[PDB]
Formats: sequence, structure tokens, C-alpha cells
Amino acid sequence: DRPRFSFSIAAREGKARTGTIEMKRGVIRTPAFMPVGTAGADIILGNTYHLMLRPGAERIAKLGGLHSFMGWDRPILTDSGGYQVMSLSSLTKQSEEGVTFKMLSPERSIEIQHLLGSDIVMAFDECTPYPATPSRAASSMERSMRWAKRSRDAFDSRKEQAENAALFGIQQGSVFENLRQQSADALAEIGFDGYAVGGLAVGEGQDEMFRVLDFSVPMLPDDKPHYLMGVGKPDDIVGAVERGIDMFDCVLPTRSGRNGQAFTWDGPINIRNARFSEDLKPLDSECHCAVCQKWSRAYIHHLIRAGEILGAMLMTEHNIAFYQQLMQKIRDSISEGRFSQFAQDFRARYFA
Amino acid sequence: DRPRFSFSIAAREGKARTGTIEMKRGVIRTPAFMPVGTAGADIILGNTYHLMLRPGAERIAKLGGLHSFMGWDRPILTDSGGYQVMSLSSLTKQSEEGVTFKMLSPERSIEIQHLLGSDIVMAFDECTPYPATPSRAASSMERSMRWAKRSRDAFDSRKEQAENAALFGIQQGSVFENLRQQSADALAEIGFDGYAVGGLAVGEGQDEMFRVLDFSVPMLPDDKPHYLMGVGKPDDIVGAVERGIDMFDCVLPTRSGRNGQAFTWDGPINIRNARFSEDLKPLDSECHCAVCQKWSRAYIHHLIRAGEILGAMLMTEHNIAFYQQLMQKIRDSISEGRFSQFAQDFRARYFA
Ligand SMILES: Nc1nc2c(CCc3ccccc3)c3nc[nH]c3cc2c(=O)[nH]1
Ligand SMILES: Nc1nc2c(CCc3ccccc3)c3nc[nH]c3cc2c(=O)[nH]1
Ligand SMILES: [Zn+2]
Ligand SMILES: [Zn+2]
Repeated sequence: DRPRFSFSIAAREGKARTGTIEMKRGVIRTPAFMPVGTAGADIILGNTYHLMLRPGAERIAKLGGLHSFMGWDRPILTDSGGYQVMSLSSLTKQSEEGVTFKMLSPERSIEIQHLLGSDIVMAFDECTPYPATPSRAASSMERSMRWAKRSRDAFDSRKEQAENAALFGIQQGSVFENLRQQSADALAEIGFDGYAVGGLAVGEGQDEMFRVLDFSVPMLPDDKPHYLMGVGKPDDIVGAVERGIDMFDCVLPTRSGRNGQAFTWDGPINIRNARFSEDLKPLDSECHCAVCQKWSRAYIHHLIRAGEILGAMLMTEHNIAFYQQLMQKIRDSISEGRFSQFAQDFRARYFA
Repeated sequence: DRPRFSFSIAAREGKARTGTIEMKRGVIRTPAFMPVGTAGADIILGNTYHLMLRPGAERIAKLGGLHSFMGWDRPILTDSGGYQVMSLSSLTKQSEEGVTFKMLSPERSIEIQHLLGSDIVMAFDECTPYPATPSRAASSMERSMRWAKRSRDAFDSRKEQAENAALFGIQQGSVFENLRQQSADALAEIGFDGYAVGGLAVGEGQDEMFRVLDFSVPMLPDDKPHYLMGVGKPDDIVGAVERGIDMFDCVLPTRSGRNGQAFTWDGPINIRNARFSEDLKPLDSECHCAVCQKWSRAYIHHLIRAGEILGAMLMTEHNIAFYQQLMQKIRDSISEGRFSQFAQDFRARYFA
């Protein structure tokens, strides 16, 4: 049987790495993109915030857990819920115990993720608002580090979870190198199975994010996976892999798919635009996905313009397939020692 | 090679028949349900009214026709467009030449369907409003019969269409037996490849529709397929097959699928209802579709309640699959001489 958690690096190029995470439910090839399970990927995302509200974490456990519920027997990552409460909820009330909204604490977060049955459990953190002064960023980071220890203990107190899932710590510190170093030191001292770079993809722009990644990723344990949360556009991913990131999630493939935007090797396109009404080429000339095997930009443009659900499904299937082809190309080129050439070739074509 | 059009009846029970329509692009097993191609079926529907407006019939021909456009190389039926103009358009203006809206004529209808490339072409008729007085129903029917002859001639003037497609005449006459007889006589004298019962599914209720079918279907040529337009609910189809109908279309599978209603052997259910929030059974216990193979009512209820497009796609896939399983069961039981028992068993379970 596979171990509970084992990360091995098969090849490197500069700061980039490619390898595998072994877990009881399957293997995850890295760098990995992790799509929302609500729709090939090796791991999908559960929506902790939505699930604790409908139908509730207890109801999901009663239904047999998220794997059974969603019909997905491979690994599932779940976020810890505070980021989502802090962005999509009202009348939020924060304190050292946790957050109240209309009480999510480290312990409750971990228990919710346990009842959901997810394989990769995120520590309960505070995604510090951007921008932030040094003092507020430090205060926030210090509380997240106390909350990280409380998450560690809650996770270790549940035998089924401690023996079958994995726990990731989330680095905070806003854009400040010394706070990122302190956060990294505190996490490493607690000890986690993986480490996420939190508090980015919060409006900072790609230049600032890349700058923060430049000094932040090397503070994490090299021998454990690095998860950049909430990122990102295809060029964000390529640049973040260049900076040592192993795992990604982003709202873009599914949000774009529902709003008429398709990702291609030549950049994104809005398929609703009239220039596609008679374009017989598939969404992308090279894409191996099923949509691109059967249908033209013209027919997908027509479905979406007509309001047919089929169109949004075909766009979403293509976008998710495109992201996985991107990750496959990143892994192959790292493994073959030509990732640097690939990144240059990707950006020249993607931005042309 | 298959012929342009050949209908053969393999077995009968009472007025019910089962058999096949051979056409150059494929075989159609009857009784047949014909789903909207905009999403196994043997024939799909093109939306003449929408397509003549976006992107236009000429643009579809420029793109290679509807088979190429939709990625579907099997038969396609198209309606003649007037029913749709008369129900979904504004500022309609009618005359002996045709209908003007914001000029669809028999000749233009046929040419539009030719440019679309459909395999089964509907005569350009007037679906008489319901209810209607004898005099208005007769006037309307008499114009549709003149229009049927004009459709015949337009169809025969286009060599590629006359040699590769099929043309159906549409009986009108509202609920009046003598007008239905006159309409049937006029169509048979013109001569068509199949005959549709038009002017039903316009609000009359199942009792009245079945009454009209009782005397109307036997006026049509027995040796040609009978197409009841716009029908219907599963119990409508079963009863119409009992009355000699061979072909059906209906908005229900796709409209229901987008609004939370799933058809089952035990009747329809609204999956959004709270009673399904913890129901681990598939949408239907017997259904062989992929959705019912993998997912519970509970998870589909959750997707739809959450607004996820995945849910509406899974409901639609199930509903269309259910209709085709219904038709398969009708064909098998007719062919095995137990359709009467089947209809009784279907209604007892469906309405229980
Ligand atoms: N816990 C946490 N989540 C973040 C997310 C959501 C990632 C997520 C993972 C899995 C499911 C849903 C959401 C961010 N999205 C954009 N920027 C983000 C920052 C953070 C962060 O600092 N902490
Ligand atoms: N031409 C025509 N169409 C009808 C339709 C649409 C069937 C159709 C077929 C293929 C595609 C779209 C629509 C009806 N729908 C409900 N009742 C109906 C009656 C008629 C009718 O009398 N004539
Ligand atoms: Zn594709
Ligand atoms: Zn089903």
C-alpha cells in the first residue's frame, strides 16, 4: 500500500522541481493543478466554506464523506474556511479563538475537514488583507502561527485523520521578507507535511507576487511540497514553478468557462466575440481535449451566444483540460532539463 | 448504400408499430424520440427558427451545413419555422404568401432547411391556435394545405435535396374530425415521405389530444411514419404510440433538466426539494445512464442548489437517457407482443 504521505523529487532545473506525492488514495504528479471538484487531475478541491453551510459537515459525514458524496476516490484537498469566511461572509467577528460569522476556530476547521474526509487538510490561517502595514501584517501572521500550532494539535488528536490524511501549514507575512521568514521558521518548528504560501493572489499584481515568491519559497523546507494558494493565470503558474512551487489551485478555469473565456497556447480568447462566429478551428489548434477533437470555435460561440448550457460545459471541459496539459508540459520539460526554454517559448507565444 | 428514405414496419400490436426508417445518413428505430441537438438518439433536431436568425441559414451553409457545424453525422430533422415565428416572435404579419415578422414563406422555409442540410424537412404549415372555431380551423387548414403543395414543389426543385432528404406533410384541422380528414386527403394526394399530426400540444390537455389522435392517425397512410409534433410527457408518448405514432419531439427533457425536474419510472421528481438532500439512491434505481451509475440524488440536489452547471448537465443527461430507455422499452415490447401489458405496467408505476 502507498504511504500516508511521501513527497519525492525526480528532477530539478534551477528552483523548479518535478516529482510525486504518494498518498493512500493515489499518486499526485507535481507540479500539480488542482481543479474544483464541482467541475486528468490527480487531486480535486472540496469547498469547505460552502459544504459546512450546505448540507453541513455532519451531513456530509453521514452521507459517507466527500469521496463517496462526489463519486471521486482519489485525493481531495480542502481549505480551512477562514479565507472564504473573510471574503464571502457578512458580519464577521474575529478574535484569538477564531472567527464568528453569519464560530470557525482552528479546532473546528480541522474537525470539519475531518468529517468531510479530505486527504490534504489546510491549517486554519488568516489571509492577511492587502495591502497591510508591517504592524498589522505581523499581528496577523503571529495569530496565524498560533492557529497553525492549534491546527497541528487538533489534527494529531484525531487518529483516523492523523494516520490517513496530511496537514499543510500556511505561511503568511504579506509582502515583508522578515515576517515571511518568521512565519516559515514557526511553521517548520511545528512541522507539517507540506507548506503553502498564503496571502498572495489578493490583488498584488504578478510583479509583486513574483517578488514575494523570490525570497519566500526558499524559506520553506526544500524536501516538502510547496503550494501557492489561489494562483493563477497560466503565466502565473509558469513563473511560480520557476520559483519553486509544486501545487496550484485557481478559480480561473471554471470562472472563465462560465463567462466565455477560453485559455489557449496563444492566450485567452472570449468566444462570444463576433470574430469567432465563422471560425472553424477548434478552441486551440494543439489541444488534445475532447471538445477540440469534435467542435469548432464557431459552434461553441453559437451555443454560448444562444444561452445553451452545453456551451459553458464545453468551455469548462476545455479550460480544465488545457490547464492539465500545461502542467504535463511543465513536468515533462523539467524532467527533461528544458523547462527554462519552455518558459521562454510559452511566454513568447502566449503573449504574442 | 442505404436508400434516401425507406420505412419498414417489423411488428405491430393493435395500432402500435415498431420498425425502422432507413436514410443515407443512418437508421432510425421507431417509435423514436428526437432530442434537441443542442443537448442513444438516432436523429436529432435542428432549431430552424433560431438558426435562420443566428448565424443565419446562409452562414450555416458556408460553415458546411448543420452536420459539420454541430459535429453530428447522422440524420437531422428540422421544423419549418412558422410555429416558432408564431409563438416566439413579435409584430407578426400573415398572408397567403407567408408570414412576416421582426418574410418566411413555404419556398423560403424549404430553402432555409436545404441550406441547413437537414435530412428530414418539414412542410411549412400554420399551427392553428387553440381553441379555434370550425371556420377559423378550416381556413387555417386550407392555407396549410396550399402551403404543403408549395413546400412539395420547392423541395422537388432542389436536386440535392430531392435526392438526399425526405419531406413530411403536416396535418392540421384543430380538433375537428372532418377537417382532419380533409387535411389528410390533401396531404396524401400531394404525397410525402412521412406525415405529421400538427396542431396538438398547444394546450388542449391529454384527454382531448388522445381523442383527436383516435380518429386522426388512421387517416394517414398506414405505410408511412407518423410524427406527433411537440409531444410530450412520457405518459403522452406511451398513449400516442398506442394510437399509431412513430416519432416524437418534446421540449420537456431539456426544459425539465434545466429547472430541477428528473423523469423516473416512478414519475417526475424535483431534485431541489429538501427530501433529496440525503437520498443516496441514483436519480432512478433502474436507469442505465452514466449519471445514475456514479452519482446520488443527494449530490445532484447539492450541485443544483449550489448553482453549479454540472448539476443541470447531469439532470439533462439523465432525462435524455431516460427518454431513450423509454423508447427502447416501447420498441422491445411492441416487437415482443406485450406492449399492451407494458403500457398498463408503465402507467400503474409512473402514476403511483
Ligand atoms: N487558507 C487560505 N486560502 C487562501 C486562498 C483559497 C485557496 C483554496 C484552496 C482550496 C479550495 C478553495 C480555496 C486563496 N485564494 C486566493 N488567494 C488565497 C490565499 C489564501 C490564504 O492565504 N489562505
Ligand atoms: N411545424 C409545426 N411545428 C409544431 C411544433 C414544433 C415541433 C418541432 C420540431 C422540431 C424542432 C422544433 C420544433 C409543435 N410543438 C408543439 N406543438 C406543435 C405543433 C406544431 C405544428 O403544428 N407544426
Ligand atoms: Zn481543448
Ligand atoms: Zn439515469
